[PDB]
Amino acid sequence: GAKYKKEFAAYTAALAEAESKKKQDGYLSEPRSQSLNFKSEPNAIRTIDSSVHQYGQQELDALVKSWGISPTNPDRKKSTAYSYFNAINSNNTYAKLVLEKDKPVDVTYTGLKNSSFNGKKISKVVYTYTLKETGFNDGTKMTMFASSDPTVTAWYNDYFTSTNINVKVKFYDEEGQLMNLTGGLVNFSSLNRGNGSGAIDKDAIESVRNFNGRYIPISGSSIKIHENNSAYADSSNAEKSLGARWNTSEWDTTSSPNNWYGAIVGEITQSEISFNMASSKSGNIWFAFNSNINAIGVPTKPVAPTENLYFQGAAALE
Ligand SMILES: [Ca+2]
Repeated sequence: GAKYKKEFAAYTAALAEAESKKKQDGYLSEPRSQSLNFKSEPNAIRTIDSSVHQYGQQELDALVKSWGISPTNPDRKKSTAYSYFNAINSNNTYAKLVLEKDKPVDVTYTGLKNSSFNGKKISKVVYTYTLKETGFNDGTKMTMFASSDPTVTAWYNDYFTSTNINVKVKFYDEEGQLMNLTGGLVNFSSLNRGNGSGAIDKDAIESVRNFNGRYIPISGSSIKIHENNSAYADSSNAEKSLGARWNTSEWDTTSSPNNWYGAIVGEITQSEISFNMASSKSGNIWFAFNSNINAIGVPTKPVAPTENLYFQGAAALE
């Protein structure tokens, strides 16, 4: 009725502004509306199938040490790699995984409370992680950590070499039916370049690769589209001294007004979302997958009638 009419007026007006400000810093280069609400799920229930081994803290500590990634390793790269790993492995809210090359692992989240698409409740989300490559050792194993909250999502390691992990994402309704979230906008944020350890190499790169949807570049952002539908910065977005617009600490948070500077938006185009999380020389890499897009002036799509401790904990660990 009147509420929807008012929402429609405001929504179409916002699209006209987004059109007008297309090229302005922080705005979407092509105007869109947001129909996906997948923002925060601190009460999600995480489960992993028994065919997958969820490692204990000390069990994985010992395993990673057996690979040479140890605080008593004389090699500074290896001992530094351990230090980063140890910080994430010591958090009891993450499921601890050793991914094997080309062996998919599902992480299921049920009991979702706050999430929806186009007015329809999202009850379950399933992530599928598949290690594709890593520069570490024989290239067949790497550690990752799955958050209790599916919008905080994952940390992965590269032990200051490189890692490429494929991710599938599938969303389900209250009746367990697969939902097609085509048109929904997702936040590929915090894609740092030049934010590495100075001892090893400053030019660490975090990226999204092989995205099966369509990127919407944010105007003014360091994140550009590349070959194999990949998104990353071409030079440092970490240090003003190497040409970055802001230093990392001035943009790279979930609440910063400049956080668009290291972000791009993804438009979903399929029921099974697919992308690859890729890093080099970063040690620890937080990859959050959610609808909390960093672009300015994106209205919520109206539906016509017929804060978070897991985020805080991850931010502190950065
Ligand atoms: Ca980051």
